[PDB]
Amino acid sequence: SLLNVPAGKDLPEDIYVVIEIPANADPIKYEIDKESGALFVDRFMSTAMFYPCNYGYINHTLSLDGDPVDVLVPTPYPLQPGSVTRCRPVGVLKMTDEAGEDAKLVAVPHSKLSKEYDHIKDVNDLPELLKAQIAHFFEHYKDLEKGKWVKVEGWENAEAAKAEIVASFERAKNK
Amino acid sequence: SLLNVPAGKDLPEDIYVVIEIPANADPIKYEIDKESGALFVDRFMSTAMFYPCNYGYINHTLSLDGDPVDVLVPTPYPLQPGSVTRCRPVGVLKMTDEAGEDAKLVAVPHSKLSKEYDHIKDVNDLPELLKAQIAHFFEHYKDLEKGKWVKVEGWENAEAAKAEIVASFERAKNK
Amino acid sequence: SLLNVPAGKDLPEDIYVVIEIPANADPIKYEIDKESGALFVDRFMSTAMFYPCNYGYINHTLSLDGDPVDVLVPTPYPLQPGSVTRCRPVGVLKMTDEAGEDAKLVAVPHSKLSKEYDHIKDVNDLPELLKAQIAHFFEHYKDLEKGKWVKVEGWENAEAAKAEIVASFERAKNK
Amino acid sequence: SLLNVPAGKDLPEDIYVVIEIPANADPIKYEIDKESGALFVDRFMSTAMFYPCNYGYINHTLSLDGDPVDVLVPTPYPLQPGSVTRCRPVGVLKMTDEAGEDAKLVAVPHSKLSKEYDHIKDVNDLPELLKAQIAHFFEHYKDLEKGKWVKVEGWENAEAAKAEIVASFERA
Amino acid sequence: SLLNVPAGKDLPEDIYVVIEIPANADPIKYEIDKESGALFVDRFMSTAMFYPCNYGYINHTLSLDGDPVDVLVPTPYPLQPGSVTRCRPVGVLKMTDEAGEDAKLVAVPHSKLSKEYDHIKDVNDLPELLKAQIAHFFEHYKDLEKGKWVKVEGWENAEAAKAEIVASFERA
Amino acid sequence: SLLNVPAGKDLPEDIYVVIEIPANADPIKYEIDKESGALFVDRFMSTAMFYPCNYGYINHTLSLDGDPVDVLVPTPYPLQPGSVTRCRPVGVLKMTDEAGEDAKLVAVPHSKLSKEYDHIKDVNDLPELLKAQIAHFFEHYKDLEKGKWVKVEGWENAEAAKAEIVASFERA
Ligand SMILES: [Zn+2]
Ligand SMILES: [Zn+2]
Ligand SMILES: [Zn+2]
Ligand SMILES: [Zn+2]
Ligand SMILES: [Zn+2]
Ligand SMILES: [Zn+2]
Repeated sequence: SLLNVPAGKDLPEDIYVVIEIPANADPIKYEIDKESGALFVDRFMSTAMFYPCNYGYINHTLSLDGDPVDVLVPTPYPLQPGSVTRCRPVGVLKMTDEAGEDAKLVAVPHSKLSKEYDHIKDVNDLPELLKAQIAHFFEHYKDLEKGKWVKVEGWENAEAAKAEIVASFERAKNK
Repeated sequence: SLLNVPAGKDLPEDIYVVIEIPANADPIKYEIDKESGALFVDRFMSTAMFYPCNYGYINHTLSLDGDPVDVLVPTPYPLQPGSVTRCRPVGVLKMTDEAGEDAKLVAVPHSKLSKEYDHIKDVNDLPELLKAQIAHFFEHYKDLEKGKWVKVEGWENAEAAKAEIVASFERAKNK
Repeated sequence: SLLNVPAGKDLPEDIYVVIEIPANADPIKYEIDKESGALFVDRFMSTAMFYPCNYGYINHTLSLDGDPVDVLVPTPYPLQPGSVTRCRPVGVLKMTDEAGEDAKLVAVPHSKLSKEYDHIKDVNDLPELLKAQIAHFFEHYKDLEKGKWVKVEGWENAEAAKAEIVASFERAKNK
Repeated sequence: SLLNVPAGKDLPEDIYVVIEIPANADPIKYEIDKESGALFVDRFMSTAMFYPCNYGYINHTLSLDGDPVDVLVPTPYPLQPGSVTRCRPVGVLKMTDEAGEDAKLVAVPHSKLSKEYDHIKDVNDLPELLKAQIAHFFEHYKDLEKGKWVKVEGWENAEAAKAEIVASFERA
Repeated sequence: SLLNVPAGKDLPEDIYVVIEIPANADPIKYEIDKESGALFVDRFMSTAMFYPCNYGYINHTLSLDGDPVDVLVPTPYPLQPGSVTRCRPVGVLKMTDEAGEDAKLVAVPHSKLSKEYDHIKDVNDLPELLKAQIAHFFEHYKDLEKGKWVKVEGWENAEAAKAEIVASFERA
Repeated sequence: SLLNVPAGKDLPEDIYVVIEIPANADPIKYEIDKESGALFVDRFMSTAMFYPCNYGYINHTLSLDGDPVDVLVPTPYPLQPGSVTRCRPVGVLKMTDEAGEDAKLVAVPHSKLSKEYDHIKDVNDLPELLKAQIAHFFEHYKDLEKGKWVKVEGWENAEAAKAEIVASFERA
């Protein structure tokens, strides 16, 4: 059912993000199980931190880590885990962990859901506070997980985010 | 999965309502996507208003607008989006918008879920405050959406609500 | 989708519990519908009580009452109804109601989700307060439901809980 | 501040209830400290129960047990601990406990706050569910506290509640 | 305690707003009782609406209607009723109602609490959505109270808001 | 009201902590204003972190920095800002920051509120997770405030916490 959600109506400008974790929520790290399509509790986060945006993935995408492309979606109110939001990518936070590079895309609600993010075209239009919060969160959220750590390279633009979407959409397509 | 929820055990007295939006919640207007069966964020409501009851639809029904029949369900506590409640229709709020007539049925929890609505047989048994809140909500909730408005005709009885259920159940059945 | 959730990765030490009702929540008694797989509102609980743990079931199990095996899962934060948690059984509360014996297993989050329950190997490792709360809840929660009551026998160990899991997993398997 | 809240505008028909505990809330039993006037955590409730209504007291009253008159107030949404609600008494639940007799008044929001309770004149106009819940709650909430118990004796009417208010206003 | 909160550190550019109602909260209209200083439930709102911002007053001010100056304060998370927020006025919404003229100031968190509102100097720097919501909220929230209404006249600037603060500080 | 809360019933073993911030709550840093006694919004926290325990102070204490003694209190459910909890000190976390040395006491609910913390006699009886979270929280929560930092030095025992309470009680 979540397994049948499209990657988007018009990828990569117009995508759907399947939400796993709300912004500002308790430290329960939910993940959609690939086989069942169900919402699984993956971990109880150990640090006293919360995701600054809603966090989820684009369906029918395959990152180089073997999981779908991760996305953060700011909204005026937290979303329900398992809900799906139509959005437009505007940027991407690049980083490295105990297993190679990682990226966290950022996408904003689509103009048909709200007009309040229309002026966010690219990564520099986003509030600097929000960006600095996101960066800080990912550097530190796994600090108390044994054998796990993260370090942040920096922020890239919407074109780079779209390229990640496309490469991973094409990579999942090709077996 | 929600796609496989019946219209009811004994339509139109005994129906199931698939809940999309809780009573008294943040202004996130969720809708179940017809193809996928998933819970999609349709809009971030622009007015500072909330639904006075839980709001959802009856599955396997086709209104003249092309969507399933909408229903409001009062409960003592807000319900989870994506949950399904067995109820009994008691009434219907008629109205017109930028696209023709619309109706919002009202149904109360079934006696097997709670005895507290048993005395609500027809539309005049409902609290007048609740009715006036519902009417006011629908007149005003789209006031700040461009090219959108609503105006309310009035309240009709349980027989009329059941007729809407039946006509739309039969209309979906017939291709 | 919840219908396709396994009983576990390695039953009966390593099981999945499909959550229906969060700990410390409003008195809405949700149940997963067996046919549809959807989350149904079964009852509005009449007593002013809440479940001391999250409450759910193990999929692909058949108790002697005809329903899957019920499980309580303590967590540091309440879980979302419809989510799935990997856990390890440590005990079981035995009791009788208006229809024969019943058991409520207790299982703790699996070590891959959290290290905080690792020291809970068997039923006596659980906080005595929590146990006494669970026992009291089940004795009294149906006190105001007509023709319904419950009485508690006592607590049995992890081996007994695992035997219930196995017997009901094998019972569902065999038509 | 809470120390200076009136017992009421026109006692006993028109009173103020200082709220200590919301309806449907976590099992934290707050109580206003008499000396300071501050909101104290009195207990973490041991049973997995919640108060069916908001719970508090009428200021400037003293019951036989030396504490102010206790009151339950139903509202359409839970109230903030430390807030003060204008209400109209309608009933009283009589009980005994480990310390002896006890009484809990029930009062509904005053007509100037809401019309929704205008029809509740007396104890029997309250919903049967809510009454049954309250009785059950008080019967069982101390079940897991050693040496503490409650036996509910019964309900009494709005005249009975008003009489308690007056008598306890005078006692203070 | 709330009775002893200053009007501000450096009125009218630097003020304190006592909060009565959170943004996005249940429809319970609290109001600080002038005599006691306690948080009273004034009304259960009849329309299914919520305040777009936190709402409260500046202490030691008196408006022509005999009540203190009312203020809306946007914050990134809702504030607790009875809490006090240091802010900077930026605007005012002018309206009339069943009692006559009314004005609601808007003030943003002071730079020492957050940098997020530094760029809001004047009424037109506020988001157009939020302004439209506030106006709509005040236009309609009393629609289901008999004999009560509001017509919004318009917005005025930060100088206008400051002038109201000063004048009302003096009136008290 | 909060100004008149005792330091404790039997300091330093039996104290009262005035709560400013709940465990697991939105990133709003409230602080009781010393002059008024009212709950002020001191800051909107910039990092996406939450306090692992409820946080507050002991009234009628003064630390070397001129502010009252700070205390963390774990509870099974979060407490209301402005509420007062009877607890028993067990430990203290020592740190330094942009202003110099700092210390945060840890105290657990008193046995009359709950038996759940009776077994916690001293710093090492606290759960290792909670201790690690607290340390991490204080290490990082000011990471996005310019010119503000914390380096955690270490934990000290229940005797050390009691000594701080006494010394700071005397300083006031
Ligand atoms: Zn939260
Ligand atoms: Zn709400
Ligand atoms: Zn709850
Ligand atoms: Zn609650
Ligand atoms: Zn809300
Ligand atoms: Zn929280």
